[PDB]
Amino acid sequence: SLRRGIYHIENAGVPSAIDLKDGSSSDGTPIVGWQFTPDTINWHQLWLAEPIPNVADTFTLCNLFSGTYMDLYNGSSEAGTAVNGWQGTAFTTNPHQLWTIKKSSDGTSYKIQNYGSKTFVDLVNGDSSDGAKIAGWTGTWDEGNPHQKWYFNRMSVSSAEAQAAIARNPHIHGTYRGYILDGEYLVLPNATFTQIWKDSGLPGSKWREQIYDCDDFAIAMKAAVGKWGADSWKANGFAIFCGVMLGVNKAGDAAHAYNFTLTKDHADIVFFEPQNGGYLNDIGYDSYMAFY
Amino acid sequence: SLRRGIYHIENAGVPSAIDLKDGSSSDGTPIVGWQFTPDTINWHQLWLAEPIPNVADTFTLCNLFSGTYMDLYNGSSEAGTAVNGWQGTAFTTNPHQLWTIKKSSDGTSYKIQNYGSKTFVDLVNGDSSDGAKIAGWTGTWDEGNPHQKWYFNRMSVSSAEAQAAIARNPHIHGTYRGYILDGEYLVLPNATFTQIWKDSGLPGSKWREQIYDCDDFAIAMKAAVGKWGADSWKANGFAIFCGVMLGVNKAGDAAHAYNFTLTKDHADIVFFEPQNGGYLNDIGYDSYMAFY
Ligand SMILES: C[C@@H]1O[C@@H](O[C@@H]2[C@@H](O[C@H]3O[C@H](CO)[C@H](O)[C@H](O)[C@H]3O)[C@@H](O)[C@@H](CO)O[C@@H]2O)[C@@H](O)[C@H](O)[C@@H]1O
Ligand SMILES: C[C@@H]1O[C@@H](O[C@@H]2[C@@H](O[C@H]3O[C@H](CO)[C@H](O)[C@H](O)[C@H]3O)[C@@H](O)[C@@H](CO)O[C@@H]2O)[C@@H](O)[C@H](O)[C@@H]1O
Ligand SMILES: C[C@@H]1O[C@@H](O[C@@H]2[C@@H](O[C@H]3O[C@H](CO)[C@H](O)[C@H](O)[C@H]3O)[C@@H](O)[C@@H](CO)O[C@H]2O)[C@@H](O)[C@H](O)[C@@H]1O
Ligand SMILES: C[C@@H]1O[C@@H](O[C@@H]2[C@@H](O[C@H]3O[C@H](CO)[C@H](O)[C@H](O)[C@H]3O)[C@@H](O)[C@@H](CO)O[C@H]2O)[C@@H](O)[C@H](O)[C@@H]1O
Ligand SMILES: C[C@@H]1O[C@@H](O[C@@H]2[C@@H](O[C@H]3O[C@H](CO)[C@H](O)[C@H](O)[C@H]3O)[C@@H](O)[C@@H](CO)O[C@H]2O)[C@@H](O)[C@H](O)[C@@H]1O
Ligand SMILES: C[C@@H]1O[C@@H](O[C@@H]2[C@@H](O[C@H]3O[C@H](CO)[C@H](O)[C@H](O)[C@H]3O)[C@@H](O)[C@@H](CO)O[C@H]2O)[C@@H](O)[C@H](O)[C@@H]1O
Ligand SMILES: [Ca+2]
Ligand SMILES: [Ca+2]
Ligand SMILES: [Ca+2]
Ligand SMILES: [Ca+2]
Ligand code: NA
Ligand code: NA
Ligand SMILES: [Zn+2]
Ligand SMILES: [Zn+2]
Ligand SMILES: [Zn+2]
Ligand SMILES: [Zn+2]
Ligand SMILES: [Zn+2]
Ligand SMILES: [Zn+2]
Ligand SMILES: [Zn+2]
Ligand SMILES: [Zn+2]
Ligand SMILES: [Zn+2]
Ligand SMILES: [Zn+2]
Repeated sequence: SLRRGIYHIENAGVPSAIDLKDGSSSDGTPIVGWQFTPDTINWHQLWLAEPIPNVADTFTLCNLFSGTYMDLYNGSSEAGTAVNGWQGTAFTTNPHQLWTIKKSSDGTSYKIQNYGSKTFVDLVNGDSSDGAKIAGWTGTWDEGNPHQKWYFNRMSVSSAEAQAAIARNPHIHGTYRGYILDGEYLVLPNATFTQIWKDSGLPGSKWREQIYDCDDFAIAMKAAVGKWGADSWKANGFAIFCGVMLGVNKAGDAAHAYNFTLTKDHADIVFFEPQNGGYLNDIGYDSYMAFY
Repeated sequence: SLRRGIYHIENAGVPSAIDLKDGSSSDGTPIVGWQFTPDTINWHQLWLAEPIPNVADTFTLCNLFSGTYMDLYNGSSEAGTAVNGWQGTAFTTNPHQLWTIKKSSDGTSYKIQNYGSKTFVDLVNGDSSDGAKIAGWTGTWDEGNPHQKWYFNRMSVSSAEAQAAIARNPHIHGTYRGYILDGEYLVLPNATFTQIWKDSGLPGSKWREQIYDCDDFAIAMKAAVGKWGADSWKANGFAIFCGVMLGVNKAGDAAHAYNFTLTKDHADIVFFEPQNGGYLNDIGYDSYMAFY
């Protein structure tokens, strides 16, 4: 089963991702194929898959930027029916906006079937051009046709996944406690994480004993990523990943506050030093507390 | 013994506090008597008393706003010698800037004696006028003379005092852990705490599921008080008091993030709701975590 989370949805045939054109909130905004840059935020190309209760393998897909939903126009079963952004809700009963998403015959990519029409999301003609039509189209669950096959490239972690990544780290103190704030987090590329650090003005902040020392940098960095999340995205029902940790050194006579993010592969954490913007596999402290 | 911390220093004879005139960082800025408003920040009238090691009952007094030090001009023992703000350091050996501070004969107020001159800080003529001279003056440790007697009205708590105030609260969960970030905190009047909440723009923030929900409000409020502290005060070696808590309800099926401050008398905590700016003795959750 596809898990609740944020996905970059990439065609199995050509390197085109599902793109809400200009990220418009306008009803009837075309959803198209568009080229993408890896290890960035692809601003118009992120989709929040919300599972529907009591309806197997079926979801809403909410554009993270627009807060509008993938919508089969008038729910038509006609081949070539437009797939657009449209206003909706996370648990709608509008079958225009309900998508059964299951593994293709290749066992890695998925097919996206409209719950109402039973037609499939199709990159018409396998066109790799920026702005290529995406439509609802006849097809089957089993066929190889790559026009209708999509890699769901997972951009988020559950809190349980974030907890596993921390637990895998060697720099966790024996007294560690971890405090979970949210359920599902968008993992940032380091490029973006760094940019939010710059845009916060933390690079200009001077260390001052107690009045602006390591706890103040680490908590400011988390607030800045919180603020960036609300101000950047119109969808709800997720957070941005940015941890705070308190750590103790080896001698056990010095504590230090810092941040942490997650690796590309979501498997491990990386320490961030909000006083200089360094990423470290070893920040010279072992964490006895985290909140994220 | 006077404890390390921040004091509003008020004359025992008349309601004049020790005031660095216009809060100037200029060397030779006059220190004067000036009327004050209770339960505000008295911006020019707060002094950080730093104890000197191996020198009994002797301190630097750093103006919290200017970051400059109370200084007996040329360390003269002549009656009427000017007491000014001057550049210095927290553990100077400059005896112009070193002050032996011990209880008066009334056992509540203190006398302030220059370590070098052995003359006392004196509100000349007990003049209650705004801008009245304060000078180094002959006198004794035992005499009643209220010109040379000063209430040290304590505005800060140790981390140990903040810990005692939390532990006295009935709304602490059995699983509570508390994480201490700093050593000495300026306690804010609710008026100021509220104003920092307004100036943050949190009153305009909408609750949004995960993306800006209670953890985001509470952490934003703490960052805003951190920022206000650094941006407002030129002294170092203290923090501003603003706690985060995570709490669980009575049913044990709902968690909520919020802030907490301290009472006037420093003895108890009060819960703050950063989504509406309410102060509450009972926020309907019991804290299982705090950092402050
Ligand atoms: C290259 C082409 O692939 C298949 O064609 C696709 C179309 O496939 C889908 O629709 C057709 C009917 O037109 C049929 O229902 C099929 O089962 C289904 O997968 C469709 O993807 C369009 C739009 O992108 O492009 C191609 O026409 C196949 O039917 C053709 O024989 C041929 O191999
Ligand atoms: C009202 C006045 O109080 C005492 O006088 C103070 C001064 O007191 C201090 O200085 C005097 C010498 O001038 C003396 O050394 C005394 O022990 C010491 O406390 C001083 O505070 C000035 C400046 O504010 O005001 C008064 O003159 C006392 O000596 C007087 O007899 C008289 O009772
Ligand atoms: C917000 C906007 O993002 C970029 O433009 C998008 C564009 O982005 C994708 O395609 C570009 C090349 O056109 C790159 O491969 C990016 O990595 C992709 O994310 C598309 O989403 C189109 C169609 O909706 O909209 C554009 O606004 C970027 O080029 C802009 O500078 C800007 O940051
Ligand atoms: C059968 C039809 O279903 C709904 O209309 C859809 C429409 O639905 C969404 O957008 C409208 C506003 O246009 C409302 O906000 C709905 O709540 C949304 O779910 C879209 O799906 C478009 C494009 O496919 O098709 C319409 O038919 C409903 O609003 C109508 O009243 C009607 O019952
Ligand atoms: C920063 C400044 O603070 C206030 O003015 C100070 C003044 O403040 C004290 O005296 C006033 C009345 O003059 C009130 O009692 C305040 O409660 C006191 O804190 C003094 O510190 C003088 C001498 O250095 O400087 C003034 O700037 C306030 O009146 C101003 O509006 C302003 O906020
Ligand atoms: C004996 C004298 O002590 C110092 O000068 C003081 C002066 O000290 C402070 O300010 C100066 C700059 O004027 C330096 O930063 C010192 O480090 C500070 O401690 C003030 O206390 C004034 C006013 O009472 O008196 C001067 O005599 C020292 O700097 C001199 O060299 C000299 O040794
Ligand atoms: Ca939350
Ligand atoms: Ca601090
Ligand atoms: Ca600290
Ligand atoms: Ca949140
Ligand atoms: Na389901
Ligand atoms: Na001492
Ligand atoms: Zn319909
Ligand atoms: Zn093709
Ligand atoms: Zn380690
Ligand atoms: Zn540190
Ligand atoms: Zn190491
Ligand atoms: Zn001297
Ligand atoms: Zn008098
Ligand atoms: Zn309770
Ligand atoms: Zn809440
Ligand atoms: Zn209650």
